Amino acid sequence: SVSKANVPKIDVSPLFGDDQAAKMRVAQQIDAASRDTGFFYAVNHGINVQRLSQKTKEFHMSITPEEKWDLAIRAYNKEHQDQVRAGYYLSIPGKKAVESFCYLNPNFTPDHPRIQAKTPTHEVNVWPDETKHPGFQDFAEQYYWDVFGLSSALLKGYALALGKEENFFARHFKPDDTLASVVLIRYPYLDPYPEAAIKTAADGTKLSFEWHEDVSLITVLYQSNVQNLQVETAAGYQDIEADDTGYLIDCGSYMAHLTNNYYKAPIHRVKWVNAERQSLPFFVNLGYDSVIDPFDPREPNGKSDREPLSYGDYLQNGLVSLINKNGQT
Ligand SMILES: CC(C)[C@@H](NC(=O)[C@H](CS)NC(=O)CCC[C@H](N)C(=O)O)C(=O)O
Ligand SMILES: [Fe+3]
Repeated sequence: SVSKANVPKIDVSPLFGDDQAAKMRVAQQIDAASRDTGFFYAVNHGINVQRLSQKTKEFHMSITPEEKWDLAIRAYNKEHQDQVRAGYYLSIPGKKAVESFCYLNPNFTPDHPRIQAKTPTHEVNVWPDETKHPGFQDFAEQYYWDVFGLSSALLKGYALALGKEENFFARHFKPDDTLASVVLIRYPYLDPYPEAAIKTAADGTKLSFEWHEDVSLITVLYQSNVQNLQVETAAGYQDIEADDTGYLIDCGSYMAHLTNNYYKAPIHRVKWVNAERQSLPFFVNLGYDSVIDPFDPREPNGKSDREPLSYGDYLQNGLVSLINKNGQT
């Protein structure tokens, strides 16, 4: 009935080092995975994912409805017109099980020129009361830069895998302007589970989130140990096995655009599973004005006539389109 995706485990630790041949061997594995199912697990990544999951669980399980309204994005609180991305994403008991908290670049302050300029997709993060959530903001901001660092190394692997110099992507991935986001998603156990929160796929599978390509350059995802993701292949959807020690990596549609679809953005979905679990993506977005010139690694001259795409416009459109297609999360 349902087969299992080949998701290789790639030791990415050489990407933090200066052994250039070893980096090329990592890049080959990234190339192979990106041309197959489009997913791999980054292992030996150096991030303390036990603390990540512990601190995230403490937050999800202690925040109150009052705090959720106070932090809610505009979709749940009309008072918060500036919160299109960052803030709390409320569940709706009986209708919607998932809930989450999204935050952006901590360097987006009122001082920041993009905030001053009111450029779309830039927002100042909102946070709960420190005394009610001691150490949470400090943990979350540290994690942002921890996973930023891992992502910068992965981008070197992707650049080398495509035959470019290692900073081809990472040079656009900067702490002062990155539009990257962290989302701390809670998927709850519920008995009874609300039928309204379960979607039925065309092929009959019960889903929590429908098929989509990622709005990102790449996505760097930690999940707890409950299998749920499926990737689409020509022979149908295949189960991605869980690994709560590694990061699940895949290309987003910005990468597919700039590589002339040589590295596709894999289509994937979330199966419905009645289990308490965590889904913690880091979406590797560039700066608002970042443009990468497309190329076609299939051609000798590498030439593409695809239009260079400004990352900010891509992100603003992608996030709205994803809400329209797959629902406000
Ligand atoms: C693990 C993923 C598939 C996760 N889904 C997701 O994160 C889905 C699909 S990639 N992503 C989104 O809704 C986009 C959130 C963007 C964020 N608010 C921002 O402003 O940057 C899940 O578990 O549902
Ligand atoms: Fe996704």
